[PDB]
Amino acid sequence: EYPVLQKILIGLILGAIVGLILGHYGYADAVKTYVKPFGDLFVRLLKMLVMPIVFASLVVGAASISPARLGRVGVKIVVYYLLTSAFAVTLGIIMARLFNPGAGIHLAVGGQQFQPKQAPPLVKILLDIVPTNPFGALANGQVLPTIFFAIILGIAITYLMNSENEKVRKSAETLLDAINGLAEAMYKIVNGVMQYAPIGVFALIAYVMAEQGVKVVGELAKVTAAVYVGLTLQILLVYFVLLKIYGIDPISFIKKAKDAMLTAFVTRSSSGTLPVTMRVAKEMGISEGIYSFTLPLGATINMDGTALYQGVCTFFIANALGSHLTVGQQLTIVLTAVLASIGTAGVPGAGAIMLAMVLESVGLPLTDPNVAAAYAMILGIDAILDMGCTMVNVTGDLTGTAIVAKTEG
Amino acid sequence: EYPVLQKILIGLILGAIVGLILGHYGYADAVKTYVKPFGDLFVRLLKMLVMPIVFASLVVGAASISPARLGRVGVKIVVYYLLTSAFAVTLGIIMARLFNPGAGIHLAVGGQQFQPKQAPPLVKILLDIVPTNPFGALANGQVLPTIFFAIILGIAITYLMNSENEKVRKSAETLLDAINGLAEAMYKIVNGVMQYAPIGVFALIAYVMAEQGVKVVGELAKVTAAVYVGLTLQILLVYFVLLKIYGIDPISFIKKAKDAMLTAFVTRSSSGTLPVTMRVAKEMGISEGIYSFTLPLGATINMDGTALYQGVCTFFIANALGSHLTVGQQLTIVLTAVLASIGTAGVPGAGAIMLAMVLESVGLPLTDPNVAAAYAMILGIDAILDMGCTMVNVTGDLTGTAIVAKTEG
Amino acid sequence: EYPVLQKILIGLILGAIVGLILGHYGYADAVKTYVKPFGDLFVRLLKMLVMPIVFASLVVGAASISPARLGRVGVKIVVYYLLTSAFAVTLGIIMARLFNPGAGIHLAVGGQQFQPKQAPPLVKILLDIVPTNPFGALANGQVLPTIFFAIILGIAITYLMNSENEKVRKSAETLLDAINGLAEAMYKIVNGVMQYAPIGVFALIAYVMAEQGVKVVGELAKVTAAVYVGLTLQILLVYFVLLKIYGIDPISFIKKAKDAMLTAFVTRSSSGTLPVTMRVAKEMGISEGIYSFTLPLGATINMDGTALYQGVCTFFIANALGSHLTVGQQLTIVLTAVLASIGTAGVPGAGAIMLAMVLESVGLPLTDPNVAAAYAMILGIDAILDMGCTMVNVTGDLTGTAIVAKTEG
Ligand SMILES: N[C@@H](CSCc1ccccc1)C(=O)O
Ligand SMILES: N[C@@H](CSCc1ccccc1)C(=O)O
Ligand SMILES: N[C@@H](CSCc1ccccc1)C(=O)O
Ligand code: NA
Ligand code: NA
Ligand code: NA
Repeated sequence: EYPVLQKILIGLILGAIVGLILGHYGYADAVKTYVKPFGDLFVRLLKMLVMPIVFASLVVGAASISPARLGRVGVKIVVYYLLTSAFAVTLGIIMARLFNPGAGIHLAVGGQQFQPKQAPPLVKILLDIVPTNPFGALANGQVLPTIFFAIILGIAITYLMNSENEKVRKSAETLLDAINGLAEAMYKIVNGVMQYAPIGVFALIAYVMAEQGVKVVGELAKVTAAVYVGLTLQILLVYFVLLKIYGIDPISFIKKAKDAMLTAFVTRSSSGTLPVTMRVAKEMGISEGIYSFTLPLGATINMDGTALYQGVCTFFIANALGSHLTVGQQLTIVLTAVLASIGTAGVPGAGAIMLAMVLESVGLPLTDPNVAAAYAMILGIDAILDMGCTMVNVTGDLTGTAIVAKTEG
Repeated sequence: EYPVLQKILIGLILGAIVGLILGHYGYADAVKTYVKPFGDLFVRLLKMLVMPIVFASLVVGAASISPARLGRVGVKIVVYYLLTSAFAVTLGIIMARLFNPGAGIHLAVGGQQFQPKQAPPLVKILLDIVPTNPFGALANGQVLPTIFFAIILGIAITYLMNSENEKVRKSAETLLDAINGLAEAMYKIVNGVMQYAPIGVFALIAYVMAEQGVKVVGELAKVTAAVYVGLTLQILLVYFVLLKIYGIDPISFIKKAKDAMLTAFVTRSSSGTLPVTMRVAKEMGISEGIYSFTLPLGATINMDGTALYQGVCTFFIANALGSHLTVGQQLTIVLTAVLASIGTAGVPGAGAIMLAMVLESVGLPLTDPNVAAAYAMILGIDAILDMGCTMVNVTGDLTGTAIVAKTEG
Repeated sequence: EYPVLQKILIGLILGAIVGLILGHYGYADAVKTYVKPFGDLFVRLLKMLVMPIVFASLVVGAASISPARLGRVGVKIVVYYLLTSAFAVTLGIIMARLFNPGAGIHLAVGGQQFQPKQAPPLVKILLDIVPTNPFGALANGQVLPTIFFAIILGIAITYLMNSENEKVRKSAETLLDAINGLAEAMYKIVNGVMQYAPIGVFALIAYVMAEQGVKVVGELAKVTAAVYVGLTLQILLVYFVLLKIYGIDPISFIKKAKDAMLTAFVTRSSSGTLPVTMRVAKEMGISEGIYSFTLPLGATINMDGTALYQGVCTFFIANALGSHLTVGQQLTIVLTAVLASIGTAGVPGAGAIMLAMVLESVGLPLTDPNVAAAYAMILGIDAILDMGCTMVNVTGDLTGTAIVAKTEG
């Protein structure tokens, strides 16, 4: 059987070459059916775990840690997430100034038309974290509402345990252990699903490179390069540096987190790969009281690779119109991109409405057929970028978790 | 830190004055945002508990009590609920004959138009208590279906325990304890949410008295007086008298239930305040077998304060047209106001579709522009009335719970 | 109190004669209200159990059995289900050639019109078995997705138990027992609901006989005869013969499965009676490892009696038009009848969309006003056919579950 680490990489390199070739020879649709369904199963199976593994592991990751200690972990990780997202958009702007994406290109106007979905009022996202029905939250996604109830129950159960009454102490344990039993069961399934990863990894990027890899060449190549080299440069300058400054090996970090990074790459789903993102943190050594809180929160808020795309997409649309953004305007993109990660938060369709308000704040509405036709070209290679963006998105989740685990013991 | 009981009453009085004054100066919209956001947080936090706390505490509240003893409690609490709801509408009419709401007022017709929602066939309400999917019921509200499944599981789990097999006895106990563990954990969160109450109590009635307290003067003053003095008169005549007649202290009842009475007043939700209503019952001394059944059922059926509003609203609309109701018609309001509590039961939009069939069964349809304009004015102070009605609504819920617990031991 | 087996049979016979007579004297509607509601309660009480009993007992059925053993069970019971479904459509045709349903009958055209609902692509049925949200699946029917997560959790919990750490071993046990606690409790409730069976059985076929029993005479009689004599001839030739050949007493098999046969008959719902169909398997001796997996799957795929209806329905329609089907065509009905069982699988409205695609494949589309007018007559006795078809539908579910358990220990 062997790997694990290597067998995944075989299907990733084999799938890309069998993707690019089979798709360039006309048969892109022959890859949509037949090939992709296998990759979907892998995505589904990993999603299958995302709800129980988050809920069960955080209820025990709150009995684990002191309530004041969990509040400190939260204050640090949120500060980490905001600054790392601010660096990605700053690096995205500066990468889109090294590479010119669509500098001498006048776009054909009148293609696909887009409508920007309304951003829900900031108050009603912050309030909607507190779930009216904890069962409800669980029953249908709702990652952030489930987080709130797991911690609240986890703090209550830790209180209920060390009560003087021992008839109530047995109730508090049996519940806690069973919930840990579910958690433990999920991590055990992760490994099982991970054995299927090579086939899914093969099929997923066999589809992406076939259906979208043919369109990579051209003026769209200068976009993909400015995104990828930007993603490459952020790992080596903002992660590898922050890991070193906090006394943890960068080389040993990528080795252990390679499972949670490749799945994130091929799946393009931050929460989708969250069981693997969590299992990698447990084998890293981090205590449940930290990673069962930080990683699911980071799956929603720490969109590092996305903000790096949102910098080089704002500049792509700008150059295609022939309007170059001034010194004071480049900082105003940085502001709203970070505030878009909170202005969306729990709300579904983030990566689309998040960019809608980013393009709007600098003065480039998505409703304008001039902008909409140019943004349509970006979408023609969106899954090529999404792979890289999602990989960097969860790298920062794990990098922050490890740094908060270091500022602990 | 102190109170609890006093600190909440600080936010209540200070919120009412800062509400009435800030709203009268035009800035009712400035209270709608900023201030109210902190009131909702409190409501959502309470409602967060309502589902697990109702399910978990009723499973162990059926493990507690004998299967014939629980059905006896049922037959007693139901006969209590119907007579107190019948006393509320009888008092609502008699207060609406002492006070005259809109006796010399001809209304401006053509304002807001209303359409009454259809009341589901009685058969398909009664049958709908037996839920088809217990996880379904839990997952989305459904207080009454959850009651049925909890008692059916609680009676089975109690049968399962004292079986001759000590492999199946351990199974029954682990489940019963873990469920109790959830229940005991929820009551523990109740106390924590209760610490935030003074900020919520403040913000909720600071909003209501700002946005709706300015319109309390006028002919609408005679309605609010006939509602409130009716509510005060029902507490002192129907609750206090029934508390005395069954041998339990009236004053000490108010002292221990004031927490579940103030939250009911500011939230204006019967189920919304059910975690506090239950916690006040356990601290009172009532067995889990009774209050885990009666209080959630009372949060649905026993709408005492509401039937008292439904009494003086039927009379407000009748006076605003000039049509005075007869000696044979006043009894027909009493009938359908009570049979409206069952004709809605589980169905959402109760307090509105209930009044719809009440007004219709005396000869005043809500479709008629003449009636519709007059009801529109009543809606102008609907929250002001909702505060008082909900308070009495949960009071009757507690009062019944105590009387049945006395006819026990 | 007595029966159980007899008191059901008292209501079944009594309900038939009181139905047929009460219906033939006009008052069919008077049976629809009044009488049916009681029979619906019975159906609802059973369906109440179907979700917990399926999940909870299957997790402790995957902990019961070896992971390879279960795969073998699956591979056998699936091959069983296919060969029995194929026999029923073969027997349907062979009974529909013995009886001539609608041979000399020309239909009046222009009546009810039918549109056939689309069959979901086979890929997105198979893939939709792996549930994205386990809580979701539970929360809203989803028998098959639940089956998959229940076996995956049961294999994970069994691995987790005999792990070399005794802090993780207690976690896996407490959960497994609590889940079993739930399973056990459900089986207990099944006994309680079964005490209400005579009232339900009586009311349910009191309705069906009154509102459809009168229309059984005429050319529609020859249809009901060819179906029922078909159903009888399939039990006495493919079950009794397939039981005998596997060393299991047929007469004693019917004795023990009678309670899960007479509920299936009056409910008309395969999943509806699954709590009884499971308890009857438990009392039969069969290991939870097998029946908690084979019976829920059988309630979905193994629709023997149905495919015996689809046999004599594809012939009633063909006879009413005058077009007679050739030797090779009769086989093409058989093929797509069996394939339709997987073509629908999880999807609701199966028994309809299944038939729709069965008719289309031989050359008689349901859209055709000729066909539609003839099929509108068959529907006139569709509950009278459904009763018998549902019986043979679960009889084949147990028969298979017995044969598989015989190929074991
Ligand atoms: N599914 C992504 C969300 S953001 C990725 C992205 C990149 C480029 C364009 C659009 C969206 C994730 O889970 O990270
Ligand atoms: N929220 C209320 C429902 S009934 C109160 C009421 C008062 C005035 C007008 C309409 C309705 C409760 O939970 O009691
Ligand atoms: N309720 C059935 C579905 S198939 C029975 C049937 C017979 C004749 C016509 C249509 C349908 C069951 O669950 O077995
Ligand atoms: Na992320
Ligand atoms: Na109430
Ligand atoms: Na079946």
